[PDB]
Amino acid sequence: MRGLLVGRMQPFHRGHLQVIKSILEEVDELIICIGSAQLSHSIRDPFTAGERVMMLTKALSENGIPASRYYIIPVQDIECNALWVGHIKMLTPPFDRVYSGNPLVQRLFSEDGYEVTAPPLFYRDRYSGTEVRRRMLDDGDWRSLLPESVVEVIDEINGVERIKHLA
Ligand SMILES: NC(=O)c1ccc[n+]([C@@H]2O[C@H](COP(=O)([O-])OP(=O)(O)OC[C@H]3O[C@@H](n4cnc5c(N)ncnc54)[C@H](O)[C@@H]3O)[C@@H](O)[C@H]2O)c1
Ligand code: NA
Repeated sequence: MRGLLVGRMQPFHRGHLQVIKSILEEVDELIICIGSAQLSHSIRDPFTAGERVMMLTKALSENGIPASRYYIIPVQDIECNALWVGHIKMLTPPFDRVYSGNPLVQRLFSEDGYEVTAPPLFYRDRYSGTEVRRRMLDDGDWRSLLPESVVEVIDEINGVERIKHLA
């Protein structure tokens, strides 16, 4: 029983972490696709896919979730939304259920015949990439929004300096 979760993870935050843990209570393995893998260095998508692979790896590891329970697969975006479900399928192991709070993702997988679950949002007003990046830019408390392993990654790659320069 394998689930699928798609997210840009810009950057991976505590909301992503909560949702993943609960998904792991109902599936054996979780495929985690890092969407928009071709985008980096913009205010909306600051981090490369590879930096995001590291954030994920360190966070899940820090929280003791064994690697054999999930897959991390970067997925570039494509021009045709009508082909995107097939694009994900092509790049991943087979899966039984899809988890997403994104309307487009929900609708595409639904039209393709998949049951889609929209888990309850964990602290939706603070746990969002938008809020994290807004705090990094305006000097607010972004660190408390992310697992500490992710903050370490962001420090090592000079993420704040990057985003501020870009803005
Ligand atoms: N044609 C295409 O190329 C196409 C079509 C559809 C989607 N996509 C890609 O899908 C990706 C989009 O993922 P996104 O925008 O939803 O990323 P995101 O990182 O903002 O959200 C990831 C998912 O994590 C969960 N989540 C996030 N915050 C949460 C919180 N506080 N509490 C609980 N759960 C929470 C939700 O399931 C959410 O949909 C993008 O890369 C997008 O480009 C591509
Ligand atoms: Na994000």
